[PDB]
Amino acid sequence: QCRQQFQTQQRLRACQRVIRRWSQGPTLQRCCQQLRNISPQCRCPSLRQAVQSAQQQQGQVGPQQVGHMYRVASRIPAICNLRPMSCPFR
Ligand SMILES: [Cl-]
Ligand SMILES: [Cl-]
Repeated sequence: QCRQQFQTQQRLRACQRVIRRWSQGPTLQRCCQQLRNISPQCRCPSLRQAVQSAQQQQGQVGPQQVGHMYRVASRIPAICNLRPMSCPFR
């Protein structure tokens, strides 16, 4: 279950940091390894959880900035060369 994989791979904490990095405040390689270790069909679910989790170390996050964080997270599979390359986050 994707929820379990997310917890096991360190809550994708390095990806949380990439997501905030590019959301108005070697990490990417650790992010891609954490995410690689999640099964393909669970990567977008788990990046969704990473976005949620990343807002917690963030202060105030307005909804525009939140949407930005999902936009960042949706490019991370493709950046990492991991299927499914993009997440719709519908
Ligand atoms: Cl931002
Ligand atoms: Cl690297």
